[PDB]
Amino acid sequence: LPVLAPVTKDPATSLYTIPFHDGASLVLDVAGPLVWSTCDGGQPPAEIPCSSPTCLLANAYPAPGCPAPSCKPCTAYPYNPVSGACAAGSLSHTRFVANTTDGSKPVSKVNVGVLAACAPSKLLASLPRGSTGVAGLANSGLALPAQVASAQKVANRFLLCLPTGGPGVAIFGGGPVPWPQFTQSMPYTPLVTKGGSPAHYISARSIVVGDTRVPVPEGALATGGVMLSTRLPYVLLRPDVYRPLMDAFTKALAAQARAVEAVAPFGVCYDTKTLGNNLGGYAVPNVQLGLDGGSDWTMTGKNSMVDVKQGTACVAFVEMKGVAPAVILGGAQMEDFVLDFDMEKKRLGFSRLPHFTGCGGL
Repeated sequence: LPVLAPVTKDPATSLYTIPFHDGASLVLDVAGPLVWSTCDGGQPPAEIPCSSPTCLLANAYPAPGCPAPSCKPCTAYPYNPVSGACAAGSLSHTRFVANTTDGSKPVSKVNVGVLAACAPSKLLASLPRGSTGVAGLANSGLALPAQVASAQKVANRFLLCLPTGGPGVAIFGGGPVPWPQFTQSMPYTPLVTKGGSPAHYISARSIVVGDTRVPVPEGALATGGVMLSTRLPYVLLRPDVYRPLMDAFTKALAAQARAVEAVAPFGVCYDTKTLGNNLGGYAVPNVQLGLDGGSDWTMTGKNSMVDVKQGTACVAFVEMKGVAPAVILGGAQMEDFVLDFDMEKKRLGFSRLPHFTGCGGL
């Protein structure tokens, strides 16, 4: 059966973790191609030649800043998605200890055999305390969903219900989408595979603030132009989309709030004493992404505003700087949606939960 693990949002880092084994957790990285962890001293490396199909899967999506040398055992290159650091590690057999589920509730304890790259302790910098590595949930052969699929003979497909607080849900292997009271009419949009990337991309055709379409330059919103990411809590926007979106949002907010000095990395922040509250969180303009398939991904205050410190909340849209997707949706835009990442039907289901519930404790 599919494998269920509870999801915790780390208060200090805002990253999301699942229990892995023995009190240790892994960070969920939906753009990450590998499962990697520190390993006990003397942990045996798996007997995998570098020429092996399995090794090829391990190095199919190279880590930025690391070699991938010439192919005699297999070396993979675990990548910390927060700090950007990488290092060599040997693949090794390990266990993902969780429960099976026939829907949303645990049935039996299960120990799933998976291959993980054994990383050095220094790669844990910037990860949550108690985390020992990363659970890559990208569309790659040695990502966690693909490995559960092979071990349990279930689907290369996973469900996320990321929490704002309390234990959310991750289910690896499909089955009918749970909570039909909320998900019976779940919209779907295609997952777009991009060459050279294992990440999950979808396509937005329009952006709307309140009821007014945000004008963007010609071709700005293109097939596969929206990436999903659990590395940051906020949205990253390419400059052609950033400016018109932020202008529309701040103008609409000013027509309904007192701006304050920006807190890095954010561009626009407000004094929370001057923000109202409605069912969706802070009373700020609704933002809708019109996706392929005709349904909208909606952002309310809980999605578009981040509490950074007492007295200040910042708009969760941050301009990309430096070196490409128009939009990278982050954690707080995924929170309290049931998301069905289906790499077999090549689609993403996205059910926004009603205001009176949420993923935590679901």
